[PDB]
Amino acid sequence: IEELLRKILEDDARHVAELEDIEKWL
Amino acid sequence: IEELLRKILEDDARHVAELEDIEKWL
Amino acid sequence: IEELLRKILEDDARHVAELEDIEKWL
Amino acid sequence: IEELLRKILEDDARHVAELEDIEKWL
Ligand SMILES: [Zn+2]
Ligand SMILES: [Zn+2]
Ligand SMILES: [Zn+2]
Ligand SMILES: [Zn+2]
Ligand SMILES: [Zn+2]
Ligand SMILES: [Zn+2]
Repeated sequence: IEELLRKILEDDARHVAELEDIEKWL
Repeated sequence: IEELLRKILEDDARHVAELEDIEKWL
Repeated sequence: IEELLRKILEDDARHVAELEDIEKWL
Repeated sequence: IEELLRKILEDDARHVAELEDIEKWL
């Protein structure tokens, strides 16, 4: 469970960065 | 941008799946 | 913990729907 | 679209925060 939660956390951190990039580009 | 959004949404679909399993294990 | 996980799951399901909408609109 | 993306990214920032606390409680 801890490893799966860590990876979801990782994904969401990355999603924040990606979405901020997309906001700039739009 | 469209491709990147697609990847992000595929991640969230996977997150639903993983969170649902984590609920079961907990 | 279960209630917090349920709400994250909810959010991600909604995010899938929202991102599919944004893909259509783009 | 830009406003909706902003809301989605704010959610993911909150998800990081919630997942981090869940890791601590677990
Ligand atoms: Zn995310
Ligand atoms: Zn997610
Ligand atoms: Zn499952
Ligand atoms: Zn999400
Ligand atoms: Zn999320
Ligand atoms: Zn915290």
